Amino acid sequence: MLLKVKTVSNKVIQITSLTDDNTIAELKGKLEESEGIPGNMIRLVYQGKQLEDEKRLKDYQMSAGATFHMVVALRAGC
Repeated sequence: MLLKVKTVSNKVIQITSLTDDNTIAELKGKLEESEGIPGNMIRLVYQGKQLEDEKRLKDYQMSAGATFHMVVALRAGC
């Protein structure tokens, strides 16, 4: 339900309303769509674990798990 996502850019966001269909996929998809394009990897680590998209609804049973997003884009910027 409620999860705190923090990117490598020091962007922490605490929300109190998570879905049960995608949960993580919806959050990551909303961030990429908001900026228009994906940063690069857009991968977060849950409890030291990677890949949580498969745990969409499974993540809805948490409602109290810290999330950390990682985005590394050093390809080009001009």
